[PDB]
Amino acid sequence: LKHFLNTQDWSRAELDALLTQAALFKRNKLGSELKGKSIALVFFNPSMRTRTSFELGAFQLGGHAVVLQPGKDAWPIEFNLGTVMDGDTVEHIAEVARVLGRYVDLIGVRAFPKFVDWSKDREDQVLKSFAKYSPVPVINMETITHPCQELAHALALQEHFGTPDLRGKKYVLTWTYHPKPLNTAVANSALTIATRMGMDVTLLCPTPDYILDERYMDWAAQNVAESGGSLQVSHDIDSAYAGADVVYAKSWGALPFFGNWEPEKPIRDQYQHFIVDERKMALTNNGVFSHCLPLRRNVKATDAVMDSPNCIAIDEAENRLHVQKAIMAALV
Amino acid sequence: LKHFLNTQDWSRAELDALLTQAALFKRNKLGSELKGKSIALVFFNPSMRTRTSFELGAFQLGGHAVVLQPGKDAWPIEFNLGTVMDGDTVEHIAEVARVLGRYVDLIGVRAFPKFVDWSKDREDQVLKSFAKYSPVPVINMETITHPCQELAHALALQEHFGTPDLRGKKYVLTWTYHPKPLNTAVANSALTIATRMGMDVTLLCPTPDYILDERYMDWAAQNVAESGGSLQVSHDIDSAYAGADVVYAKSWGALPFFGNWEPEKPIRDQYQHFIVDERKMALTNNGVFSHCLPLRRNVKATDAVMDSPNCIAIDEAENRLHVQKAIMAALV
Amino acid sequence: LKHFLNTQDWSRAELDALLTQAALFKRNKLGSELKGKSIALVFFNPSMRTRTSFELGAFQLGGHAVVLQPGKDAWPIEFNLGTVMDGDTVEHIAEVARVLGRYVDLIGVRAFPKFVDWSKDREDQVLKSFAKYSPVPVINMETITHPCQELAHALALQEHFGTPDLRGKKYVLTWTYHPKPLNTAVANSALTIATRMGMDVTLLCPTPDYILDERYMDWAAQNVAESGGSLQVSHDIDSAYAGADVVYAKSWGALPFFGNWEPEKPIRDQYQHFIVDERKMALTNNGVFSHCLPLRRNVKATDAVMDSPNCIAIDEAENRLHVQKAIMAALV
Ligand SMILES: CCC[C@H](NC(=O)CCC(=O)O)C(=O)O
Ligand SMILES: CCC[C@H](NC(=O)CCC(=O)O)C(=O)O
Ligand SMILES: CCC[C@H](NC(=O)CCC(=O)O)C(=O)O
Repeated sequence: LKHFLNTQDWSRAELDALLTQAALFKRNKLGSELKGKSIALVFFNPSMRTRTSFELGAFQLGGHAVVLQPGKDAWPIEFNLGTVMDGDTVEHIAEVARVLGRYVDLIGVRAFPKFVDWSKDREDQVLKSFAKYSPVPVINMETITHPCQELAHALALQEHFGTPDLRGKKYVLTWTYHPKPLNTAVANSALTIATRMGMDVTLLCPTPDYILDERYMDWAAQNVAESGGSLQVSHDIDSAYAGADVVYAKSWGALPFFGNWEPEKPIRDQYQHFIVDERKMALTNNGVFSHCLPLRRNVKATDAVMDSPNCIAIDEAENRLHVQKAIMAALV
Repeated sequence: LKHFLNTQDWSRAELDALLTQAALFKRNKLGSELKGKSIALVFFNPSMRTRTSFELGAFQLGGHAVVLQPGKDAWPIEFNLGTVMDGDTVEHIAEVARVLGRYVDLIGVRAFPKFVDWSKDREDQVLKSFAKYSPVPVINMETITHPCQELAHALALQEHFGTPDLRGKKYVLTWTYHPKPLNTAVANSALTIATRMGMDVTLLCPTPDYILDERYMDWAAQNVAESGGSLQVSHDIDSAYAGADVVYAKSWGALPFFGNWEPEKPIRDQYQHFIVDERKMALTNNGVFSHCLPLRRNVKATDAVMDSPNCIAIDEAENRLHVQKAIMAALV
Repeated sequence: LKHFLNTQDWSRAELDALLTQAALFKRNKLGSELKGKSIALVFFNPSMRTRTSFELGAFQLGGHAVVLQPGKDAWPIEFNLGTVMDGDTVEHIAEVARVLGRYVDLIGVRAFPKFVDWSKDREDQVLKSFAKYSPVPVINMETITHPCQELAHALALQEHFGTPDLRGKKYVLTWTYHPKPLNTAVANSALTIATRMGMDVTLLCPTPDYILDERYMDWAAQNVAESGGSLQVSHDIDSAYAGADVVYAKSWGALPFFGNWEPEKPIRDQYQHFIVDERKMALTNNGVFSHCLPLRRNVKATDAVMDSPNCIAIDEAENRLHVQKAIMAALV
C-alpha cells in the first residue's frame, strides 16, 4: 500500500509526475478522479491553508472531505500499545484507523510534536501509527515534516524560473525570529526538497544549536549526492543571502532545548535581526522570497518584503491545492 | 469589484433584482449558478441560521462552502497595519484574504464588535479589511450591519403584504429587553431597509441613549427622502405600536456606554416592559411581528407573540436561504 | 410524520425492510435517494463514527449534511417551556426546530444525559422536543437509546451467522469496567434489539444496582414474548459467558447513583475483572465479540480480544454507514 508521508519515500520519477499532474490540475481544476470517494482530514492542531485546500480539492474532484478534530468533535485517541486506557484517551488508533478505513478512501493527518521531548517527537508516532493500521492510503498534512508544502514550494519555484530543472540555483533556507519556539517540520521539508531538487542549499541559522536533526541533515546529503547540488551551513547572514535565487524563511526552536525552553528564550531573542528585510533581499541575485504561512508580519519578514513582487508565498500557498489534488488522485 | 457589505451600497434597482431572484430561487431551489465554485465562510462569532443557510445555498447551487472559525480551527488574524506581530495574532488579513482568494470564489465574514470602544468598532475594520485585500467578492454575514438579514426581512414582508411596494406601511422598529447589551447591527440594518423600502419607520427605544449611531440615523433620512416614507423616534411605547403594520424587535446596548456597561445594567433593567407582548400587538393594525433570531423567549417576546400566527420570524429566517443565494449568484 | 427515535416504535416488518435496504446500500454505496436534499446533524456531545458515517451517507446519496454543535458553533438551546430565558440559553428548540425545518429535509440529534438526575434524563426531552416541533423527520443519533447502533449491530450479526434469523442464539450483553460512569443508552438499545431479534438475552452485570431502567427491561419482555426468545439476568460471569454466540460489552453507571457518583466509584472499582478477556471468550461457543466503540483498550476489553478474529466491532461500525443510509432514504 502506497502512502504519502514524506517526499523522500518517493522516487524522483514519481515526484516529477506529481508536479506535472499538479500543473495539469492547475489548468483544469475540475475532474472526477475522486467521484464518489472521500477523505477524512484528521487535525490535532490548527490549520487554514491545509484544511481549505484539501476540502476544496476533494470537492473539485467529485469527492467529499470529512474534517475531524480529535478532542473538539471526535474522541481523543491513544497511540501507545498495551497501555491501560483509564486516562483521557478514549479510543485507540488501531481501531480508529481500521474504522475510518471502512468509511473513507483516504486519510490525512496533522499532528505537531508535543515539544516535551524531541526524542519522542522525532519518531512521528501518529503518522506512523495511521500508516500502519489504516487499510487505506495515509497523507502527511504535517507532523515533523510537511511533504505537501514541499511540492507546493517546488512548483511555485519551477513556475517562477520557467523550468522544472532548478539545478544551479542558490537556495538559502534561513531561520527567522519568533517570540516562541516552533516546529522544525517545514524547515526539514524545505531542506529535503531543496536538496532533492538539486539546488545549492545553504542552511542559515543563528548557532549550531539551531541546525536541524541529523536524519534531515543526512537525507539532504544523499539528495545532493543524487541531484548534483550542494548543502552548506552558515551562521553568517550576509555571506548566505549574498546573491541567492530563492529564500525560504522559517522559525523553529532549537532541538537541544526541547522540554527546556526557558534557557532558549534569551538566546533566540538576540537574533531578531534574522527577520527577512529589504536589505537582505537586496543582497540577493534578484531572488524570490517565500514562506509556508501563517507568517507573523514584522517579526519573520518585513511588510516591505511581503508586499514585494518577489514574494511568491501567495502563489506557493495556492499551489498547495493543485499539488494535493495530484497526491490524492495518485493514491487512489 | 462588486461586494455585498451593505444594502446601502446598492441601488434600488439592484436590490429589487435581488429580491426577485430570491423569490425565484424560492420557487426552484436547485440550480448550477455555483457549479464547481466555492465560498469560504469566516466566523469570528457563533451562528446557526447564517452558517446553515449559506452552507446549503452553496450546495443547492452546485458549489461548496468551506466554514472557517479563526481561533477554533483556522489561525487567528491580525488586522492592524505595520503592527509587530509577536502577540496572539498568527497571520495578517492581507495574506489571509489574498490566499482565500486563490482557493475560493467568494468570501463571507462574520465579526461582531468587541464592545470595548464603539469608536473603534464603528469602523467595521474586519469587513473593510476583507473587502480591500480580497481579489474576490466579499459578503457581510454581520458585523455592525446585517445586510443579508435585511433582504430576508424585506422579502418576508413583501410576501406578507402580497406586494413588493411596502410604501405607506407603518413600520415600528422597537428596542426590547435583554439581560446583557447586544450588537446594534440588526437594528441598524432594519432602520436602513425599512426606510429604504419607503415605510413610516418609527425607532422605538427607551431613552435618547438608545438611539442608533448617526451614520445609520442619517442613511435612514436619505432613504426617506428617496422612498417617500418617513423616520421618527419614540420613547413612548403605545404611541408607537398604535396601529402598526410591521413590528421588529431587537435588543442592543446603548452606544454611549460602550466599554462602560456597569452603569447601563441598572438602566436597561428598568425597561423590561419593552418586551413584545400580546397587549402591544393588540394596539397594532393586525400587524405582523418578527425578529432576526436567536430570540430569548419571555424576555424579548412572550410565548404568545411567538406562537401567534402574526409572527413571521420563521418565514423571515427561511428567506435568509433564498436571499443569500441571490446574493451569491449575483456576485459571481 | 414518521421519525426514527427508537427501533421499538417500528414494526418488525419495517425493521426487516431497513436491514435489507442496508444490505443493499452495502452492495451499491452510491445512489440519488438524497439528491438535492440535506440533513442537519445536531451534536451536544462528541462523536466520530456517527458524525462521519452520516456526513458520508448523505454525500453518497446526493444529499448534503450540515453539522451543528450548539455551544461551539451554533447557539445554545433552551428546552423548558414558559421558562424565562435570561440565562445561558440563547434560543428555544421551538424556534430552532421550525427553522431547521425550513432549511433541511432531515434532522439528526445527539444529546447524552446530563447525569445529574436520571428521573429528568429518562424523559429524553431533547429528542422528544425535536420530534415535536420539527416539521421534518427526526433521527436519534443517541440520547438514552442508540437506535442507529442497534441496526448496525443487528446487521453485523445477521452477516456473521449468514442468516437474518438469529433466534436460538445465546446473546450475552455484559457490563464492563470503566473508571467513570457512562451512558446506559447503548446497553438499553442492545437489550432492546437483542430481545427483538429473538435471541436468548442474558443481561450480565455486577450488582442489581447495575440492572437497566424498567422501561427497557420491560420493552425486552414484550420482545421475548414476540420473537420467541428469552431475557435473563446474571450476576455471575462464567455462568453467563458459558457457551454464548454473541457478546456485547458496554460500561455504564448505576442508575440509582445518578447525581451521587461518589459512593459508586468504590463499587465499580471492585469489578474491573468484568473486562472482556480471552478466558471469558474461551467459555463461549466460539462466540463473536463486539462493542459500539470508542473502546478503552485493556479496560473494557483486552488487546487480545480486540485483535481476535471474533471481534466484529469494526464491521459493526462500518455497517453504521449502511444502516443509516437506509434510515434516511426511508424517512424522506
Ligand atoms: C505550516 C506552519 C505550521 C506551524 N506554525 C505554527 O504553529 C506557528 C504558530 C504561531 O506563530 O503562532 C509550524 O511551525 O510548522
Ligand atoms: C443575528 C443576531 C446576532 C447577535 N445576537 C447575539 O449575539 C445575542 C446573544 C444572546 O442573546 O445570548 C446580535 O445581537 O446581533
Ligand atoms: C457510542 C458510545 C457513546 C458514549 N461513550 C462515551 O461517552 C465514553 C467516553 C469515555 O469512555 O471516555 C456512551 O457511553 O454511550
